[PDB]
Amino acid sequence: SVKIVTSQSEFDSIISQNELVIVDFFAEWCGPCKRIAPFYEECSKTYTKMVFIKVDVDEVSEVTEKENITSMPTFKVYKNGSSVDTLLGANDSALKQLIEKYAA
Repeated sequence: SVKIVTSQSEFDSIISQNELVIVDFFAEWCGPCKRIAPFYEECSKTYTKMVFIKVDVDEVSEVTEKENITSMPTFKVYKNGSSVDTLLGANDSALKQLIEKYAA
């Protein structure tokens, strides 16, 4: 069950209240989020060791600046409340290896 956080501190909170956290920084006017969600769902039930959340850039622009988000869609995994890895382009297979690497 991918988690959607609508707060800036709540976003950062999720990052710090867990060892490893994976977030899909995305936009609502994009299609990949919808196309990447189906695979993301599978990843969420096996990779449950890793916490999955969703943070939009429009609701909390401050979040974008906090993580220096330049490209999109971007998938980043956070360790000890810090950025640990980045994945460009919402790809089921690409995230598969990225999510599997730290989560699997």
